[PDB]
Amino acid sequence: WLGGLSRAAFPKRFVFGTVTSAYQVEGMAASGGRGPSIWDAFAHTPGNVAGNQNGDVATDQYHRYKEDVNLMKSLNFDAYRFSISWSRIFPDGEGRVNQEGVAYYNNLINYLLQKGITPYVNLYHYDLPLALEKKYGGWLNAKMADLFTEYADFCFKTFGNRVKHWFTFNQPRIVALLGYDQGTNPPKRCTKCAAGGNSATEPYIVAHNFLLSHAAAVARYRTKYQAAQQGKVGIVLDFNWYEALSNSTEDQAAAQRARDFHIGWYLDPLINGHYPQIMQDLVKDRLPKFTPEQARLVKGSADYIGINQYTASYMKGQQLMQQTPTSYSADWQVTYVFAKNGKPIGPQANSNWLYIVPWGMYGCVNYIKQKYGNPTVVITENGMDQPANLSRDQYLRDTTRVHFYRSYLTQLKKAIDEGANVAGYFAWSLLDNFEWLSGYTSKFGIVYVDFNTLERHPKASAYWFRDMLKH
Ligand SMILES: OC[C@H]1O[C@@H](O[C@@H]2[C@@H](O)[C@H](O)O[C@H](CO)[C@H]2O)[C@H](O)[C@@H](O)[C@@H]1O
Ligand SMILES: [Zn+2]
Repeated sequence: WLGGLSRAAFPKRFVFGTVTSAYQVEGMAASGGRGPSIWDAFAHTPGNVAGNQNGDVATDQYHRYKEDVNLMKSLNFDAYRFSISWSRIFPDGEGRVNQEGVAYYNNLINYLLQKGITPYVNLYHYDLPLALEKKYGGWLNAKMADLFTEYADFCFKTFGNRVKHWFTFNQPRIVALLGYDQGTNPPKRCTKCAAGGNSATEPYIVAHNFLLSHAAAVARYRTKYQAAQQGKVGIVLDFNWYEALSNSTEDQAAAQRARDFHIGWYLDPLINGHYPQIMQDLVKDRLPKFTPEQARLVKGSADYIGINQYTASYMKGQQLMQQTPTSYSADWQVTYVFAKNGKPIGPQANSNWLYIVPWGMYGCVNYIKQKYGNPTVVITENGMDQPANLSRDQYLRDTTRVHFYRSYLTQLKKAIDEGANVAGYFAWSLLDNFEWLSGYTSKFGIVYVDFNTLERHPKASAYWFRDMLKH
């Protein structure tokens, strides 16, 4: 049932935790003085989210955080990854501070420390203050570095004496892709989109600014707060594994382009101070250039790399063509493939994009180890969802999720046993929550949340964790 897994099976002092994010669990979207984010607007627009749901109440952790902390402690977790709502601190993203908001995260951090749980804090998780979107054009504007840096500065000043583990951003790739390529996330921009946009150029502008913003914030931390606070700052990048369909040159090349356009996009700048060669070759003048000083500032600017790992795909190649630019996605010139040798790569969870493929966990960790000089990596997210409409009892009986973590974790142990620098592992998610476009129709939590009463009940997987992590 534990499949031989336990704390003894991982390096001494390895960190185990669970994850949530502000908008997804806090609730009190329009109270305690909080200002609206782009997701509030988006979520309140009919047709944007399943069943027209939003995060107004969510799991209402804003009121039940202490219950939740007690829960995670009794599950034997060492750490908790959560995010800070920019607009809860700065209703307008700049200027006036919301004291009540500060009070909240103060109370949360203190209670966590009081109960022996280590805070791992994200500064940003999709929730850009609406006011900044309307006034500056959001991440399309280089001015975001200043704005984000001032925001980071206040956090370091205000919680830095107790928070020692920071993350700046969360999956800037999904922002760029879904927000500016496909236009399915706020600000819903893309070539054909009603809000305007350009899927061939904007995705790259956005990513560049994320990187610059990250570097600026880390520069500020390192020059102003690090000495006294002795903290760390990393960044969270999603990485789904890409496997060559066959052993042909063509297919091997494809899988690697996919890797480079997926994770290299951000890792090459962060580790090597430049975008991947292939991207420079293919995207050309649509890819912004880093000035030498910007590159020098970007390179080395992450104390650890958070990887959000979920799934894996087969990749098929093809002769590279000279093409009219249309989209960041089309720039890869690769073909996604379903099965190999007539077998599917793995079964699917509730989410159509989530294929259960344990060995992809190993692919990713190992690849970053081999290709990037083995930097310190943290698995910042890993888990799967159940569908909506099951009975309470069916949720609590998540045998599939139990098998998911046992397998994935076994694969993580294999990569680690082979010398990979993984410092920690975080399960997404602690609670069933607001799953963006899917609203409340997708359940990722190891703890069940009844969205009528908001009661918590731990699932089998919660108990599986409690067993596996006992001291
Ligand atoms: O999917 C649940 C949580 O996952 C995280 O982003 C996901 C990516 O890791 C994955 O590659 O793609 C899916 C769908 O495109 C993303 O949701 C986020 O950190 C969480 O906010 C999200 O709920
Ligand atoms: Zn409440």
